[PDB]
Amino acid sequence: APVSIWSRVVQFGTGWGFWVSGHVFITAKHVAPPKGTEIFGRKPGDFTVTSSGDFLKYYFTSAVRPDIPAMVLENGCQEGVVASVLVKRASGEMLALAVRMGSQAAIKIGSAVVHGQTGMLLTGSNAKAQDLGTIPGDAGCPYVYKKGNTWVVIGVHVAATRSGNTVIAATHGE
Repeated sequence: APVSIWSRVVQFGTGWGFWVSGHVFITAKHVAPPKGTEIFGRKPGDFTVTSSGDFLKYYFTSAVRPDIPAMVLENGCQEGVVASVLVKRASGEMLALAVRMGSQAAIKIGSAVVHGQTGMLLTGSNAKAQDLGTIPGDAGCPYVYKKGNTWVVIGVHVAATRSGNTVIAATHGE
């Protein structure tokens, strides 16, 4: 009966994004298509767009996906929480990566300080040797966890370190 969580993750621009609800879609700003692109067969004027750092939210005034009930969105989680990154690949593969969430920490470079949260993959020290870490292009995939019985989404993937153990999620509530 209930909608799979994976079905909320869809391809978008040069990465992916997540239906929080029937009206709300989120992604990483740096993978999105240009301002004024028709998306999901919608014109500009059918939606409003808000962004904090590399977090990007579309709100469609008329629901795009009535089938999908609203999920609690949060601005990160308590540190130490084990969340999952729901990574889809263009091959079709779906990889849920366990990640221990670190501290809310904000850096690309100086004078362009974007905000998010780090975590370490629980996939081990040699995640990229195993084809079990992320790649750029997984950007936009969601980070989620289960608080009690309730599911909640906390951010979207932006990047990983060279040796892929540390990952970075963009956050906010909007």
